[PDB]
Amino acid sequence: KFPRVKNWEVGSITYDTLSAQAQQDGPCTPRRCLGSLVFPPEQLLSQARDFINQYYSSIKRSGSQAHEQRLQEVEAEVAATGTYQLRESELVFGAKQAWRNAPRCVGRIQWGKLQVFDARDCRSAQEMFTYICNHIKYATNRGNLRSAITVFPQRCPGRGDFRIWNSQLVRYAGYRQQDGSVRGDPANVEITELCIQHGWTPGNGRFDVLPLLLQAPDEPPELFLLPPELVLEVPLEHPTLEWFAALGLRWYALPAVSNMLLEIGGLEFPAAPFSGWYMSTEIGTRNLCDPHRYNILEDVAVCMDLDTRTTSSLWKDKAAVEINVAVLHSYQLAKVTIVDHHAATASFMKHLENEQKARGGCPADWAWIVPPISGSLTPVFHQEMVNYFLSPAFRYQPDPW
Amino acid sequence: FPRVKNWEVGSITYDTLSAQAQQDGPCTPRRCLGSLVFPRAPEQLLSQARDFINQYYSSIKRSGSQAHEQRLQEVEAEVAATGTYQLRESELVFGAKQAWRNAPRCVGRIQWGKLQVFDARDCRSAQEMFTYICNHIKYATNRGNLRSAITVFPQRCPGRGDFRIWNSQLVRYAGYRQQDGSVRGDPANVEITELCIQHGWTPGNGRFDVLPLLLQAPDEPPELFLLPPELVLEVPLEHPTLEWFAALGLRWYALPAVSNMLLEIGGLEFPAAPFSGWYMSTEIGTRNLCDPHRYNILEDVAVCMDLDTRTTSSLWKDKAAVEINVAVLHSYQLAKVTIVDHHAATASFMKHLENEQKARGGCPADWAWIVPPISGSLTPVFHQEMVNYFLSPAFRYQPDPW
Ligand code: HEM
Ligand code: HEM
Ligand SMILES: Cc1cc(N)nc2cc(-c3ccc(CCN)cc3O)c(F)cc12
Ligand SMILES: Cc1cc(N)nc2cc(-c3ccc(CCN)cc3O)c(F)cc12
Ligand SMILES: C[C@H](O)[C@H](O)[C@H]1CNc2nc(N)[nH]c(=O)c2N1
Ligand SMILES: C[C@H](O)[C@H](O)[C@H]1CNc2nc(N)[nH]c(=O)c2N1
Ligand SMILES: [Ca+2]
Ligand SMILES: [Ca+2]
Ligand SMILES: [Cl-]
Ligand SMILES: [Cl-]
Ligand SMILES: [Gd]
Ligand SMILES: [Gd]
Ligand SMILES: [Zn+2]
Repeated sequence: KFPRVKNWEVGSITYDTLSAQAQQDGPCTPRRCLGSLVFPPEQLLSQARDFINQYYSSIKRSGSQAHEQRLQEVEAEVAATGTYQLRESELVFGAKQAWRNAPRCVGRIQWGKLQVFDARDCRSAQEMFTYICNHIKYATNRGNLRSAITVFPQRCPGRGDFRIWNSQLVRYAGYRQQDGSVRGDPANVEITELCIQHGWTPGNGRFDVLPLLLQAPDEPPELFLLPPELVLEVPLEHPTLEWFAALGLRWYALPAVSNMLLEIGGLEFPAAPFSGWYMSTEIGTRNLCDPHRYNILEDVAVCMDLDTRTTSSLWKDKAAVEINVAVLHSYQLAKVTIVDHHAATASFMKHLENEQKARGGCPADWAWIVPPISGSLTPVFHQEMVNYFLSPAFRYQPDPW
Repeated sequence: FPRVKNWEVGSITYDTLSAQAQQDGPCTPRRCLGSLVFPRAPEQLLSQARDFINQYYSSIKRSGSQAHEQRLQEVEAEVAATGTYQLRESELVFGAKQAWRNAPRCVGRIQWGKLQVFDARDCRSAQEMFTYICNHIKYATNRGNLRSAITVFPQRCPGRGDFRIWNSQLVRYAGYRQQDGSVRGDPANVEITELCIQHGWTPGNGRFDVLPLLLQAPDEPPELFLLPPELVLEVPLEHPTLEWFAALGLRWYALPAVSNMLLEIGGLEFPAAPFSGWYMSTEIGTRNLCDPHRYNILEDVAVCMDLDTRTTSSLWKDKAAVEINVAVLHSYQLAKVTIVDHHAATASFMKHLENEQKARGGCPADWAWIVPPISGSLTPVFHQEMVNYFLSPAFRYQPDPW
């Protein structure tokens, strides 16, 4: 009943006893595995009680006095209001745990260090924008990036919700044409029409930072331009390919995801943007080389005078590696925090071992932990993993529209 | 049925075939174990046999025909009289092809219909086994124009031991456990190398010494057979532009011929049925040569390439691994030995998935094994959602026979 988990590079064995605690059901059954799929009243009180028990056991003071006082508080709250309020220390612990529980996050070795910005007193899109801009400024920190989450008001009955319509705080525009192609980021094609629809006058470059479409409960979403000096970008150059700079490639410093829902003890925060720093393959391999993203790999290969006529020259691989080199060099040159996939996966291995001792296991999504280049060159490739859903958790959620 | 999305193009399919999944995998709604390497009698044999016969008669578009009905009754009567049954020759060929077609971890299944099936079911000694295997190797190697083949030795049956090939592949390099705890040759083959010596093989000391075969006939200890060196086609490894690469003295063999899996067809089990195709270059270049627990040559190549191995952010590992994969492809193409790079192999697997969606409404595919070990998202299978499940006929892992 406790899955055996082996590391095939070292031969070491552990058992995931944490998987027993799995809150919610994943997509898999004994008949078929769907691990590779991207998107796989008194209920409130059972989850709330679960979380409080978690919390007090984690500070060692469960069973004891403040524990029961807190439980009867939440009981009375929900009886009075239909919902309840997290203590600020519970929100902090809940945000950290939700990060610590994220199976697809390779950066979780950092989970203890997270700046939680309590925006639960937020009203209006204009205040959200101020919280968000403060977040961006704090997290960017002139390039020495610091992990942060800003928690906007929870969903409540009868009332609408705070939503950030943008998937991330920094998103480059994607424009179609009557030639069908996209200029800019094909991923953001949709939020770009939405920004234009809502009044944004579009740029026409490959790296036009989008406005933020912030939405207050029931209110239409309001367009907000981000101060250029707030949005730190890194122009991309290569240490030895001097023509690489001239490709005009750039990316932004701050990976700040703003469309996921934070769930803590049955409470749901549909707006809680969090940010860390980038792993270099996210930019250099996925964002710039995905066929359905900037898809620049053949451009770079042409500039390297590679033989793109045959797959077997591995021109795709050589071009991809040099784009990742350019990303690493360019971020380092700009003194912007970045981590390469070897360092990050080596740290995740440490995280796995710490979590094995800390709580008997760690939910990890192998397909997402293994980097998108040089998979088996990293130690996570040889690490068996168990994927399960613990709470508190970050969850995907429907789009607001 | 599970909806399955390709994220490169946006296309959506539903895997209705998974609904027919026989045997259970290791996952539950509680927890996914899809990344685990080894996750794992009259009337159940009959449901397995009838389902197989039904598959055979569908494959030739004669379902519900009198030949179909008659064969089912024929199998029924033999199981009732004997507790087992015998495949017809045509069913064995079809069943071996189906087991390949059903292998979720095989990215090379575009080829599944082109399989030479050698019927060795009348084999009776380890010596005849060896002769069948040499024929297999000769046929499949085909002096470097590789041909997919399977030789099927006699099925398991009550009251008689199994035929087994102890080696995990027909061609393996010796792995000599140094007393330091280190290994000279291939660390993956330390156990089988020790069994070879203990069974009378006089070892070598090189890093690419072809192992002898340990062949087990029913109720008989394994017998040692040396492969004729001219049967074992090998490729010296050189790089197209890194001339010092040749000096590393690296080689690999032409023929990937796995010999330790169990073939299951219609509830019958064939514990010895070695099968072979041709290599995808990342198996040699990335896993076999660069796995830290295999030949582990990555640092040495990167040092020789003059890369800064003191910091990971130079991506020296990725650069050295790519050139090693280049060397493998260049060297096999030079030697005129079939090989496919991971880009061609994965593009062809995408075609396979499309063929199989039309043909059977789905395809069992193990994403972690289908995505190549380097450059994963540069290949289209990275962006393809996949459903992993177990169909029969099937190739299955089985215990080591010692
Ligand atoms: C500190 C440096 C961090 C690094 C290097 C890092 C790295 C990564 C990477 C590479 C991914 C895969 C994303 C993709 O492929 O698009 C990911 C996902 C994720 N990260 Fe981290 N991350 C960091 C910080 C954080 C923080 C601060 C949080 C939350 C407070 C967090 C929560 C998550 C979650 C929930 C996911 C998965 C979301 C999903 O299911 O799609 N991470 N991270
Ligand atoms: C013809 C060219 C072929 C290519 C390029 C190819 C490719 C591959 C690759 C790259 C793997 C993963 C191997 C590993 O990571 O160690 C694999 C696994 C596998 N292949 Fe193929 N293959 C071919 C032919 C065949 C044939 C002819 C058969 C059977 C008749 C077959 C059956 C299998 C099976 C059963 C597995 C998975 C075994 C396991 O569960 O570990 N393949 N193949
Ligand atoms: C905190 C954090 C840090 C980082 N360095 N990277 C991150 C990437 C994602 C992420 C972005 C988009 C998607 C869906 C589109 N592929 C899934 C994600 O996990 C994320 F949420 C959070 C990230
Ligand atoms: C027919 C075939 C062709 C090929 N080109 N490659 C193949 C690789 C494996 C294979 C080999 C070893 C292991 C376990 C050791 N990692 C698992 C496998 O799937 C296999 F069975 C069959 C293969
Ligand atoms: C189909 C497949 O699940 C999809 O391409 C996944 C694979 N692994 C991933 N891994 C990471 N880190 N990020 C991703 O977006 C994905 N996408
Ligand atoms: C732990 C993990 O499942 C293991 O390393 C797997 C991952 N994917 C693989 N994929 C292939 N094709 N071959 C392998 O040996 C492996 N190893
Ligand atoms: Ca037009
Ligand atoms: Ca008969
Ligand atoms: Cl990103
Ligand atoms: Cl191999
Ligand atoms: Gd030029
Ligand atoms: Gd040279
Ligand atoms: Zn699963």
